[PDB]
Amino acid sequence: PRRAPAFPLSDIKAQMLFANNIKAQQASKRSFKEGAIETYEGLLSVDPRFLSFKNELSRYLTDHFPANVDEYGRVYGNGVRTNFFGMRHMNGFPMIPATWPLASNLKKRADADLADGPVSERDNLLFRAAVRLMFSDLEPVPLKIRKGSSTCIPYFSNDMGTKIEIAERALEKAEEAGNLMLQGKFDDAYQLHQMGGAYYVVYRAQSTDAITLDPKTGKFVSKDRMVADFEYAVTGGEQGSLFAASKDASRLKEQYGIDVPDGFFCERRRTAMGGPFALNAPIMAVAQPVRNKIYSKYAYTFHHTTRLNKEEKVKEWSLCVATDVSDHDTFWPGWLRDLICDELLNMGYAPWWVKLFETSLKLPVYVGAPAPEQGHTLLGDPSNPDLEVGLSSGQGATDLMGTLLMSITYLVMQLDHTAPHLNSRIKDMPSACRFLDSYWQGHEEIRQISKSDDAMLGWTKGRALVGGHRLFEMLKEGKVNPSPYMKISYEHGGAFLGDILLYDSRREPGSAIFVGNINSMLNNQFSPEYGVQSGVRDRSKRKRPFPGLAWASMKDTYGACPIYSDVLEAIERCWWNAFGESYRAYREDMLKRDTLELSRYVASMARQAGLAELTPIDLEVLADPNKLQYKWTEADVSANIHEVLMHGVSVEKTERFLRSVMPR
RNA sequence: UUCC
Ligand SMILES: [Mn+2]
Repeated sequence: PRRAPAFPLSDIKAQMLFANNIKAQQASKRSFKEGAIETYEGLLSVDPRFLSFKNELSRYLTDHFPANVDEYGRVYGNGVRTNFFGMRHMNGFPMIPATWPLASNLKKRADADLADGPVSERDNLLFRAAVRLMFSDLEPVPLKIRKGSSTCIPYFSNDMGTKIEIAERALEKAEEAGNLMLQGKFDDAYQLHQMGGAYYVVYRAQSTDAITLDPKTGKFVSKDRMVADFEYAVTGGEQGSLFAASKDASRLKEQYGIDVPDGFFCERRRTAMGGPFALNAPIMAVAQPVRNKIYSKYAYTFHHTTRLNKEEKVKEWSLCVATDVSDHDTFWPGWLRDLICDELLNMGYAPWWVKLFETSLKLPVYVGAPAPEQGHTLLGDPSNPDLEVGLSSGQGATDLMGTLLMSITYLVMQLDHTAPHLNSRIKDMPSACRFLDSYWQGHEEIRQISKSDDAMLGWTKGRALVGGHRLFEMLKEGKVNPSPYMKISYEHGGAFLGDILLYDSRREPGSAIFVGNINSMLNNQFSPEYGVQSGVRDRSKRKRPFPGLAWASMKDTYGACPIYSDVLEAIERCWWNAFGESYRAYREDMLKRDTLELSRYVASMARQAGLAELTPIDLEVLADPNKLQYKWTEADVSANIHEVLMHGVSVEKTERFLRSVMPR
């Protein structure tokens, strides 16, 4: 099935991905890098006291608060769903090697027995109906850009003025670029408007990953994470190998003189892709309007904010099934990309824009440094984009693509195994749309709340209910995949967007409640994904702008966890043993300092006004903007706070751009 | 050195 072409950095095709400026050239050549992260100001993730603290705390919490998850994966009791050993990693030091991204996932999908297209006409109509409902009556809005984010290929600029210019120029020339692409002139579109080229692969830390303690040996065991070497990646797995990366941290002593306590490992690394900003801008200009529509009109299934917001919906259900999707981005099907583009064309979307969109989901990928002495290789030929990597994380609409795929996948699963009586309602496009429109508003006996690969499927009283229980049972048995599209299972310890669904003795949705995940509090406070970047003067540009603020939203976010008090007390006690200081006081000081620093960034904030006007969401986002990438959306954040993190392109320019893209 |  054809190996993907690959080119070394020295090749003109790779050289053309990096502009003649220092940042771009440095990004092209960056070698493998690792080191302790500055967990908080003046504290390294490998500080001996900190590791001693994590050692004591993880053992104590695991011992005293064993997971409470029943045979159907519902959590109850203490609200704990697994041991607390995930904190045992040397943050900043990755597993070796990281994976080479798969150039084609067609074989991966076929081998997993997943379909290479909609299986029935019903399904084809539902996927297309999703497109019609999602992309139809959009309202223009300013294109918002994350401060400090890189434009990646080819400029690698982090300057907001430059990013605004690139974005406006891109909206002005998107049409011309898309038409060149329609003509097969990809190099021309790339050379003239920087729309094309490749995604830039950056490996990110998943700071906590499963670790177990072998009762027999008393030794800890880290979860094996399988990685593909270059041969496997360019042949879609036909050749080369898939093997377990090494999370062994012993090497750190040998290599860096760092003491490694027993049971501490290197971090799981995941591939992330930064998109060529000039190509992403015209896509983002449409994506935001789409999010605004689905979060308003279809808020029921798509707009998720608080634990109570989720709770009110699930309470009305007779059955709630917490699903899990295996490796969603890598399994994402290219045929859905093509189905979507086709339907947008049928709807009247500008062909040149659809071509830009199609091309962003077929782009080559430049691999930086998966390990020492490896990398700096372009996979795929930019002159004719034809990769099938699945869903690229830096594509301007990745959340929407995952949501569209999965929402319909779950609905089909409900139709197939529980509601055949609803099939007659889906006869053509008009009826598919009316049915989906009703289903997405929570008006049918089968329902769902979802976001990309996380979801909870519900059944109210009715004919589908009995089928709902059979499906749940099938998932429990876990021998047969309920979907022809993705690998679906039930989540062990059902949760939705960070909140655990805590059931009581009845094990029914009506008497269940959503509570924060105490383990995530621990992940966030003691295993951040990034250091504090104390040398980046502009805090709004940091991955963690105001870490101290999270202390002020902690109670609101995690207060409902059954063992909240116990954990804060165990932390205080262990921190005392390790540092001879009070953790609470340490955090109160950090809270105070960051609160004062925040006023410097918020114009509508007195030169020392407190956090009075800010919401718990505002605070969590200021401490971790990444939660805006997977948990919340712009509309969930106070306006004066959103401005701290983002800057926008004029509404006049995006308005004129959208007008040329949309049908009506 | 990415994407609500
Ligand atoms: Mn879940």
